[PDB]
Amino acid sequence: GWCIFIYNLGQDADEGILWQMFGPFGAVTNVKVIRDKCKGFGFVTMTNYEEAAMAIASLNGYRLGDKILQVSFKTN
Amino acid sequence: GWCIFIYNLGQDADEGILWQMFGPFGAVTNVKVIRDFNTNKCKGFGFVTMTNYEEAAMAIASLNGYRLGDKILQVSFKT
RNA sequence: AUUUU
Repeated sequence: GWCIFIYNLGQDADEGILWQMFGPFGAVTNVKVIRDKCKGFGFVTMTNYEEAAMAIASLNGYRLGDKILQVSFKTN
Repeated sequence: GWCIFIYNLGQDADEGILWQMFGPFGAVTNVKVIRDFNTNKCKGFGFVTMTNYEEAAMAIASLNGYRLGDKILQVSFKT
């Protein structure tokens, strides 16, 4: 699948929130919030390149709570 | 969208399992595990909502009769 | 535990 990196999750962020945000865009096979409390970021894996691109183009810049998310294809 | 009923979840099932099971089939907008309010245990069933009829049907056909833990899932469109 | 907690 295609790995998506999401920055600016809040300290209380949970996997639930990622599923709820990305699920509506296409097939999602995995989500993970990175923790030490959340470290501020997490990942989602989507099967279909086009749907991943949609989720990314749609959710980058989204205000979650009162923080501005950064969403993009994961880099190495 | 299209509401899917799932029976034979375990007592400690949580939303996470419904996402993992139905997520790979297409757009899922919502999941819900039904619990007994007074024990907080799962009553054995849950609901998932999928946007696209064909993808919901594919999820239903692939998961119905499939094993989760020691149990056989029953998956169908909600009545 | 069979169709909303």
